[PDB]
Amino acid sequence: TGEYVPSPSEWIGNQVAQYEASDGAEAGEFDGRPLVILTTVGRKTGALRKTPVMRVEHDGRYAVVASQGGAPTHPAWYFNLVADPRAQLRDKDAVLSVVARELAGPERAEWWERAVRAYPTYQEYQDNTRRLIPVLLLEPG
Ligand SMILES: C[C@H](OP(=O)(O)OC[C@@H](O)[C@@H](O)[C@@H](O)Cn1c2nc(=O)[nH]c(=O)c-2cc2ccc(O)cc21)C(=O)N[C@@H](CCC(=O)N[C@@H](CCC(=O)O)C(=O)O)C(=O)O
Repeated sequence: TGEYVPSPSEWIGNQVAQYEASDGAEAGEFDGRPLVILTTVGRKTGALRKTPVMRVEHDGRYAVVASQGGAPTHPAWYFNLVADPRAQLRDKDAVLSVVARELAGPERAEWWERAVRAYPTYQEYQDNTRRLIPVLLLEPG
């Protein structure tokens, strides 16, 4: 409870670790594009959970996209946000307290365009799912 428990994936855990140790100077990009670290509260364990995701930024808001590399199912961090939308978003040296809001309609469309601009592969994922990919807006706390 309130304790960070890393992803069981050694590679993900290791990427979170290097990013935090270096303010994103290490492990700060994937596919040549910037990452941020999302911290959520585990809805079952109360553990703090930390997840690298693509950076998608505008006016101090961040959108996070629950694509899980084009996996069929939602990732755990998505359920965590639905249970408690409070999160931390680390972008390099800045650590923001934010609250998540899942997007729909024209607002979603706007951030989806921003997300695909940032990481075109997201469109490939959506094309390959019949389920709408969750896009959550992280707003300043
Ligand atoms: C593997 C799983 O992680 P996850 O939360 O499902 O997240 C899956 C992935 O999205 C996560 O690995 C992302 O970091 C992958 N990922 C991206 N994932 C994305 O979805 N979008 C991205 O843009 C993205 C970019 C990215 C860039 C670099 C990189 O290295 C990884 C990237 C996990 O940690 N499972 C834990 C539990 C985690 C958890 O939060 N448990 C909750 C309960 C959750 C529940 O109720 O089911 C708790 O503790 O209470 C476990 O099995 O022990």
